[PDB]
Amino acid sequence: ENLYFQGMRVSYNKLWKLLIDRDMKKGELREAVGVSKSTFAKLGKNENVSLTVLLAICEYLNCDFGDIIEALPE
Amino acid sequence: RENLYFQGMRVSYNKLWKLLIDRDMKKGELREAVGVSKSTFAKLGKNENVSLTVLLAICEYLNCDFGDIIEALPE
Repeated sequence: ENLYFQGMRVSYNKLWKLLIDRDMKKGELREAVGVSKSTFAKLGKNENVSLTVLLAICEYLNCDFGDIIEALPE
Repeated sequence: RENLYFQGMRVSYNKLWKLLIDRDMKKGELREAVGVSKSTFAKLGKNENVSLTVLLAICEYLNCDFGDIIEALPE
């Protein structure tokens, strides 16, 4: 668009802590939710994915957005 | 290209409106300040998905985090 704020970035580091705190492997999450290898790699690189992917992860994990994503400074 | 096994939840932006209410901000002020397009802003009012880039811009302007503006709720 023409957004006047471009100084922050997504981080999925809370998702990985959640998995480690519940003794879940990342491959287990990918296969359970049905996320593509390509989209899953975006998570590992903190690249944007669709809210539909994030909703599916929230659904499987019984959690909410703030449990898996954080806005941090670039 | 995405065949997700879970499709039962939807985004809600109702926390965003609460935040504006708590800060005495109008929805129109938010849109102009952040520079969100009219069509994209309309998607917020309908709880339709928008890019994380738009939501990061809103977080930045409001000095808040994703959980302050979106919630995952049953369809």
